[PDB]
Amino acid sequence: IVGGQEAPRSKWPWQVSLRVHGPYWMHFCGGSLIHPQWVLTAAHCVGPDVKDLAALRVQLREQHLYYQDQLLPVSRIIVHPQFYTAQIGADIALLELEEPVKVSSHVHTVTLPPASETFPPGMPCWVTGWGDVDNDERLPPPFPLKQVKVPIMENHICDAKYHLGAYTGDDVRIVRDDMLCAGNTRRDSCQGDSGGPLVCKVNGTWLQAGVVSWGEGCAQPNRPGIYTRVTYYLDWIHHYVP
Amino acid sequence: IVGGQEAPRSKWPWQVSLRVHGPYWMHFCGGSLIHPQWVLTAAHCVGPDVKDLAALRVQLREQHLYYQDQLLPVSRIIVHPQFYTAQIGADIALLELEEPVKVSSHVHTVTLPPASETFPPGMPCWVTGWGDVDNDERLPPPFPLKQVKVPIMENHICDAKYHLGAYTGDDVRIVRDDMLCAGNTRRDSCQGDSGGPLVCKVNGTWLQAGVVSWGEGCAQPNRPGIYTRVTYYLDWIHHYVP
Amino acid sequence: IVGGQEAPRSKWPWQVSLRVHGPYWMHFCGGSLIHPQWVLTAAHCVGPDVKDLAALRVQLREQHLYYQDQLLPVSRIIVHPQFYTAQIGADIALLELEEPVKVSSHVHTVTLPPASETFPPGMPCWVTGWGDVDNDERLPPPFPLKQVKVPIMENHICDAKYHLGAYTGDDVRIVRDDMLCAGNTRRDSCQGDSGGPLVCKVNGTWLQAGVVSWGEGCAQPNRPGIYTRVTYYLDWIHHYVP
Amino acid sequence: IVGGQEAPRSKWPWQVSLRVHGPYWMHFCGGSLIHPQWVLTAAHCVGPDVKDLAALRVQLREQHLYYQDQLLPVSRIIVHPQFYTAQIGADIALLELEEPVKVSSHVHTVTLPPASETFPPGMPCWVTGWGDVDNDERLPPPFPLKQVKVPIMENHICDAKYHLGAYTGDDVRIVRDDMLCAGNTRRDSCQGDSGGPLVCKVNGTWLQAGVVSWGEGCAQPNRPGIYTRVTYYLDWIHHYVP
Ligand SMILES: NCc1ccc2c(c1)C1(CCN(C(=O)/C=C/c3ccccc3)CC1)CO2
Ligand SMILES: NCc1ccc2c(c1)C1(CCN(C(=O)/C=C/c3ccccc3)CC1)CO2
Ligand SMILES: NCc1ccc2c(c1)C1(CCN(C(=O)/C=C/c3ccccc3)CC1)CO2
Ligand SMILES: NCc1ccc2c(c1)C1(CCN(C(=O)/C=C/c3ccccc3)CC1)CO2
Repeated sequence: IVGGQEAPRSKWPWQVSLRVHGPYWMHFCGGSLIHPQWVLTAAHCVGPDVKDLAALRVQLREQHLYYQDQLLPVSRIIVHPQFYTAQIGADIALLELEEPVKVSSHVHTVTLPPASETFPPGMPCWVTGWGDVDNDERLPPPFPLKQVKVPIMENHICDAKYHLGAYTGDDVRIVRDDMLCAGNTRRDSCQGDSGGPLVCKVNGTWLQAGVVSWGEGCAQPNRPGIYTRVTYYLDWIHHYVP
Repeated sequence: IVGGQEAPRSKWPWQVSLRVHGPYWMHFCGGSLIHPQWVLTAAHCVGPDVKDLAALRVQLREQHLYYQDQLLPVSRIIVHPQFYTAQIGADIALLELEEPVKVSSHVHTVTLPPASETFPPGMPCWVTGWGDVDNDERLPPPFPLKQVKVPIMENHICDAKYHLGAYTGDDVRIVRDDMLCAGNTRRDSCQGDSGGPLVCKVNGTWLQAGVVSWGEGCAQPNRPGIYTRVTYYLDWIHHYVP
Repeated sequence: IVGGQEAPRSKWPWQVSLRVHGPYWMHFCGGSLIHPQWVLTAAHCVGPDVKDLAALRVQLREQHLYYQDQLLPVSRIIVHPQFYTAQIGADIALLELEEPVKVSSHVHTVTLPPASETFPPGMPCWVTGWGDVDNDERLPPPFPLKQVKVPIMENHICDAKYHLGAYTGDDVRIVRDDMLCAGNTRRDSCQGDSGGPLVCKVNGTWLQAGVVSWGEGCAQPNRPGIYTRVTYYLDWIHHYVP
Repeated sequence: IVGGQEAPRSKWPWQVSLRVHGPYWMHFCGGSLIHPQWVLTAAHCVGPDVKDLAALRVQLREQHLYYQDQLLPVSRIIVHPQFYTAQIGADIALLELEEPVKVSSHVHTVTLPPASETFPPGMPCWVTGWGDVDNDERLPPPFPLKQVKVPIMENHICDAKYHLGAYTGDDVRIVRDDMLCAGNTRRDSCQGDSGGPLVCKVNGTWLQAGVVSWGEGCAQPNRPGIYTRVTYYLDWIHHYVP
């Protein structure tokens, strides 16, 4: 997370960390609990290449990475069949936990938005995660969960911004309709935040508008952060999550 | 270049080296001389972000990189407007030399293929370059130009192979019509070969079938090297090159 | 620490962590509390180049590095004036805390040996710290404090060990009089443990026999770890420490 | 070499490059031909750990490393028995080539100094090699041999410099009598130059005053380069070299 601050311990009860087996169970991507037995994340964290379930674990909401891990096994990984790269799109995936979660006050699911919610500029949104605090700059121990308020922008503007300082024809789409843009040169998501959630407080309810996906660097001019647009994939999510 | 051997001094008089300004004029990509004043390379080598012509130079065929540099300024960098990533396609670009080359003894142009050439499996094809000799293994000094003979694989077969061991739907095209596949687990191009030529001897003449574009690693099982198919962009090339 | 295991919470109340300013107050060396206002460490941790005191902090015993830091400022650095390198000798230094420490129960001082003490061969002593777990292998987060039991090796025997497979003349002393050997190919201190204590239980009491100083690698054949011999420097220590 | 320039092709005919077996025969240290069959280098290049002769080769003067290699096998490695670290001293060694050289015009031994030659300040002196061009900044391809004129500094004056900004006692000698100092913040040797020749022109003749040994960084304030003083080791050299 670029800019922003360490999260209070009562906020973002839906945030998860994905761990890969190695010299230790290392954080590699974020995710969000959207159902007591299901985690929403980005496909580029787990695909397009199929990997071994046994080597993956999920850690639930934790103020400091690694401090008091309670790692959870995954029974299923479900990656959107349309996914190949983040720029092409469909950067979304689901993890079915071996067992449902004992939902607490410290840990619970985030609400998915109605298909109608567009998240227009002006909505108050936050992105959270344990990723780099800037380009090539790791989150320092003891790895607190971070949050940053980010401005949302309409897709046509974000797409046009990406063509500034680039060879790509203005008529050639860069930011697709299944994506959503947010951030500026001081507030952004970054490497390690991938898969994590962008949430917006709508009518008193925090809704997950997006999934940290990609961008050119972090907090770079005319290169806002790009998220997978959750509303686009409600149909797909509902094939699997009750 | 993975596999193969150091090139004879007489072979591949069209191979060029692209250099970027820094501590030294460092090789970052290959290219081919297709006109005394024009160099053909890959788009991802010089984009999609717009670069300054001053930090760029071109070096014509050398047996050993850096050892007899006569660097050449470039007056125009022309990048295919459809390009954004190598997976999406249109990974091709043109460099106009500030001044025409005088066709030397070890410096000639490569012939572009007629639109009729599909380059079926079984044809004799070489890729050349000064890139990595394997995944994350640099070409050792004194940096001899390498060549390797690579088996051509039909697009549809190559596309289906890229799906092997991936989540990506059989529905979804990975290797596109503007691309071409060649290489196996012992013969391939790699990082630093990008922008370089793939050449096939057809009826007594060497034609440039492809431009080194991308792939999943180098020389990996079921992941042959991917090239920009030159016949697909003849029109665009001819729009600029006499 | 090479080999051994995580230290129980009750043990080694004198162990401290030396921190350098930067992106975060990063641990670079160990040490020991020998008095409520004084920490014993290695000269090479804080020399021979004179350091900025404002860039230094001390952290009393912690089960896990970084989680719950309570960093203490330092008012004086005192480096033995004979120190230039660890191979030459005199690898010992003192840090004066700006304020006396409130001695606790899980933070006590360690007892220094009487002027005569020898610590005979074979005798089992303990070295502790947050250092690397092997050659080029960092202690994984959450960075638990490690301990390991290491056998003392008599100096002359150790010195000969250091001559095996070396050009250095037998009559040239490599392990010196102000040094002490301990460890084997399975149990040793390592980078990051430097400045930390080697302790022995003598007649029911833990005495600090040495300070982690140096060695040829960690736990390599014929190269036990070298510690600075505390008894050699008792007089110097007592000139500053009440 | 820090500062200075590429050497003319006719100069320093005695310069040699030491190579170790790897992906390629990589340069790791310098040295000088002091006899058709003998190379003088630093001990820290080859010791104090005993090394396999079949893993080492010598390259006689080349304008550019690796470019036109003719590697020469070594029959004996002779490391001064007193060597253990460069700061301690006796950083000198001798390599016996498997066979004598065919002393041409491009290759020619350098002359050793008479015992009484002291090399006082003001004397004209150059150091040459293929080492780093600055701290942590490698010599760029195509790796030309560099040269630089270095100011000689009296041991006692040099010693004083080394005490500035250091905790080391004034009475503790850092720069020993078997060492010689030269260079400043613009001109100095550096990593990879070690073992190579420091030559001074005395009464029209070039004499090798020093062997590149060590220093605190390269070209740092108050830290001249330190060399083994050749005069000091004449007797030991002559016990082996006719
Ligand atoms: N702040 C949004 C964001 C969040 C998480 C995250 C990133 C960006 C990455 C930053 C670094 N990366 C790039 O720079 C990609 C360059 C690129 C060049 C050309 C065409 C497309 C893309 C890959 C994405 C790594 O993880
Ligand atoms: N042998 C063909 C080839 C030639 C030159 C060259 C390469 C491959 C690169 C190898 C390393 N790279 C990857 O591994 C890309 C992985 C990838 C994963 C998922 C979807 C798309 C792509 C990027 C391409 C670097 O330059
Ligand atoms: N277990 C003992 C020990 C404890 C802590 C610690 C070390 C060793 C270091 C290990 C790596 N280093 C070396 O290998 C030194 C090689 C050397 C070569 C030639 C002459 C003398 C020495 C430097 C010391 C780093 O910190
Ligand atoms: N220009 C002189 C010179 C020539 C060749 C060469 C060097 C210096 C090295 C530079 C880096 N090094 C150090 O910084 C040593 C630090 C040190 C700290 C404390 C006490 C003694 C020493 C090791 C020597 C590498 O090879």
